Amino acid sequence: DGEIDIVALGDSLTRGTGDESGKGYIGYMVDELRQQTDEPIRVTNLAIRGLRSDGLLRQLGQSEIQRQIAMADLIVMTIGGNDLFQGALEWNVKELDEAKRQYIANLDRIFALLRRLNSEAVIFAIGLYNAASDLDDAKRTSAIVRDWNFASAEVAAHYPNIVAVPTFDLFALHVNDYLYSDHFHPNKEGYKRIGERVASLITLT
Repeated sequence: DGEIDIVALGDSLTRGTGDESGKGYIGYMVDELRQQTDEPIRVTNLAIRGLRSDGLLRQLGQSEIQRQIAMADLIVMTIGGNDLFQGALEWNVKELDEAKRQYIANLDRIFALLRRLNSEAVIFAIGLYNAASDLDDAKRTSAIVRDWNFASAEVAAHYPNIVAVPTFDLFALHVNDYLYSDHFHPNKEGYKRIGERVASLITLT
């Protein structure tokens, strides 16, 4: 094809919501990839802001979407944040356990479907951060976020070339310096740190 095809999937973090410019972490990733080669780099961003893990699995069932997954030389995605923060974190442990169980089951089926459509392309599964790390309930939110990130990477470890990229430590110090006005989504600087971390994991040869 003579072209580097990047397919982006998932929720608002992959759409770039909260970034002053429209770049998001994808744009800063492409900026770094263009230091390595003059080969054209094309991005197909299929992210939807309010997407959950069950919607992403259903989205990956569309024939046109599957045709673009099979052409991908590289897959980057963020999913599960909407599974966890559906309405402010739910203070019910029974609802939280069920939401995590559905999310892990959907995530495993998402990874399997992506690998059936594309056995070669590296999948970068980007983890979650704690935006409410400056509130009184920050301790409970850090524990739940880190618990979900662990289960994410455990699911990714069951498939070849699926890299769980963490972002938790990128927002550990002075979190509001890297957050949007909603204190939930990242800002321009927060997405830049995510995109530069993902790009440094990509080496074209």
